[PDB]
Parts: sequence; structure tokens; C-alpha cells
Amino acid sequence: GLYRKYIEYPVLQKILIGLILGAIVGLILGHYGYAHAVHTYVKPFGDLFVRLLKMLVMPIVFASLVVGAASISPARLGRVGVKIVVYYLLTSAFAVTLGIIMARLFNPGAGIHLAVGGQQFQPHQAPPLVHILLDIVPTNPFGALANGQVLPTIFFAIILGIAITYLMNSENEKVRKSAETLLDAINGLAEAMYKIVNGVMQYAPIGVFALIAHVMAHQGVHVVGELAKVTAAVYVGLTLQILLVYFVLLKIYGIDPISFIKHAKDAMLTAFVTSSSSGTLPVTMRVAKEMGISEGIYSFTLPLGATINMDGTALYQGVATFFIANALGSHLTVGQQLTIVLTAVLASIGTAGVPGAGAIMLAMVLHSVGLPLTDPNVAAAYACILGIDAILDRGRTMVNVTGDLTGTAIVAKTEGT
Ligand SMILES: N[C@@H](CC(=O)O)C(=O)O
Ligand code: NA
Ligand code: NA
Ligand code: NA
Repeated sequence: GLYRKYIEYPVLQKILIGLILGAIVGLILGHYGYAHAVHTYVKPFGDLFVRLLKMLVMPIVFASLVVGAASISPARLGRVGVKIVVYYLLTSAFAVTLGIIMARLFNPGAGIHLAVGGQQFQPHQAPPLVHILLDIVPTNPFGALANGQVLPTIFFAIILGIAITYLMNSENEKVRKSAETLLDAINGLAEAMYKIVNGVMQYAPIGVFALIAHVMAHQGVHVVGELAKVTAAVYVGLTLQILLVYFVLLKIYGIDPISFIKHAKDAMLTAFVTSSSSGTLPVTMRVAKEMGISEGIYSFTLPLGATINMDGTALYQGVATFFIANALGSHLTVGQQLTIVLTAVLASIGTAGVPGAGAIMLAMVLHSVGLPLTDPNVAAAYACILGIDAILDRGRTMVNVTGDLTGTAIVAKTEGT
């Protein structure tokens, strides 16, 4: 029936269509009253979409880090591996720092003041520094998962992944066999969650329509200018990452920047369209071959780099956090800003390569910096940046793929003779 044709039609196009019609309906219903009608009928559809994304946070956070830590563990890291791993972490750290600078320059979301319940967001008291540091170690690992504590879950997931790698290098056959079965079971869980993510994005066009209609009807056209600055900040941030960071690195190691861009045109263009790193990987592997990279070099960095390296996602997270904080009216302190850098890098490592995966991993940063999503004011602000995720997703994927190709160039140059 008609249900079929809705599926094969491109997902990215459907979300874009929902955004346009949702805005127009809100403005038409902006006048003539009927604002209460949108709040009581249209709104519950939007809340269903939000609850689906919140469900996927905890299982992905635990499973992705265990698999990720077991691939970059020092036990199984070779001479080529340690060089490429150091490259990934350093570039990601600089990327989120650049996003913080861009957010301050534009100050997105400052104009809007939202109080859904008639009470503005009240910042919570901050415990002493020693208490915060000691609470990273979970007393009960099972209790952290059940209570939705993010930071304690990060600590347990990483150490569990590293421990399994040492077991797989043991001498006892039974010990090694047990380790592989445990890792496969966790890996199977992680892959299953990404399939659910794809299913949710099919419902996104309906969910985006409800969220935009509610926002435009109440706040008004003032939102359009505010969201415009967010989109401008990210894309201007991304183009600086290509020019300021990648180009100078090529100059230092002697790689021609202009020639590099010409060869990598095919990989960059397809990544923009599909907005998925996994889909771009066969094309990305193909492009490196013409460049003269050794087969062994790009058969390891590119597979690992596709998921481990996501500089564009990290820059997106840094800017998104400031927009939510400014919208609520709160101000991020120096300590919280430093916390963003650490959390954003970890969130990028665990983020999936499927379109729209960045939104789910944004909950990690919000919890860490002291902005819980349970607060209705936060949930309102989280809804707007969620609606425009389709536009920002295209730009993020291009930078992620470009970094992987660039990183291999230096490693191949250095490893060779
Ligand atoms: N589309 C991104 C993931 C994301 O931004 O959620 C990638 O595949 O690298
Ligand atoms: Na990186
Ligand atoms: Na990547
Ligand atoms: Na990742």
C-alpha cells in the first residue's frame, strides 16, 4: 500500500519536507488564535519522538565504549596503531575548543527567554570538587545503569573493555574463548541499537512536524533568527577546521593541499549526500588507492578512523551545549566549559556512523555539565536544536570523512622509509 512508498523515499528529504510544512502551519495558526489547540493535539506526537531518543541513550553509551576501548587498547595497539590513535584524540580536542570560540562570538540563543511553567531555570548547587571527582567511580556498576548515571557508566565501560583485551592474549584456551563470547555478545547489542536508531528516524518527519509547529506558534518569528545563527556558527566553524587545521598539517609534512582536495572530491561529495560515515567507507577506501597509499596502511586506519575519528561531531556538540545554556538564561562557568572538552571527545568516540546519531549522544554532554534533561525547561530547549539536526548533519559528515583521509596521509608519509 501507500505505507511502502513512504519508506523507500529518502529519509533526509522527508525530514526537510516536514520542517518546511511545520513552520508554515505554525505561522498560519500563529494568528487567529488556536495556539491552545496545537498544545493539546499536535504536541503529544512530538513528545513521543523525544521519549524514543531518550530510550536509546543508556544502551548505546555502555555498549559503544566497551567495543571502542577494546579496539584502541594498548595491548593490541601496534607501532602504526599508536601513531594514528594519538592523531585522532588530539585533533578532536582542538575541534571542540574551536566550537566554543565560535559560540561565544555569535552568542546563539541569547534573545529567547523561555519559562514553560512560569518559572525560569534555576541552577542547582555545585558539590565540592573532591566529591565530584570521587563520584566517577561507581560503588555498584549495576546501580549506575539502572539509575541512569552517565559519568560512572563511562568509567566502568572503559576499564571493562581494556580488561577483556588482556584476557584475549592469555595462554589458557578456555579463558580466551570466554572473552571472545562476552565481547561478541556486547558487540551484538551495540549493532542492534543502531538498527533501532534507523527505525526511529523514519518517524522523525512526523515528530519534527509536531515540534516545529508548537515552537513557531508560541514564541513567534523571533526563533527563525536565533536558529539561523546556530546553523551559521556550525558551518563557519567547520570551514575553519578544514582551513586552519588540516591545511597547515599538510604543509608541515609536505603534502600538496590543492592536489589532496582534487583526489578526495568523490569521498567528500557522497558523504554530504548520504550523511553517513559507514556508507561512505567503501568509497573512502577506493579514493585512497589512487593517492598511492600502501594497502596495509589504509586497510587499518580507515576502518578504525571512520568510527573513532569524528571531529565534526565534536564541534557540533560544543556549539549545541552553549545554545541550550543561553536559551535557558544560565551562564556556563570556566569549570563547566572545561568539562565540555573532555565529555565531547568521549561522546564522539561512542557516536554511531548512522545519520542523526549525534543528537542521541548530545545527552551525554548535557548531563555532565549540570543540565539534566528531566527539567521541562531543558526539554523545551533540547527540542529546537533537535528539529534542525537534519541541516547540521550534512556538514558534520564531510569533516569526519576528510579527517580520516588526511590522517592516513601523514602516517603513510612518516611510516614510509
Ligand atoms: N552522520 C555522522 C554521525 C552523526 O553526526 O550523528 C557520521 O556518520 O559520521
Ligand atoms: Na579526531
Ligand atoms: Na571519521
Ligand atoms: Na564515533
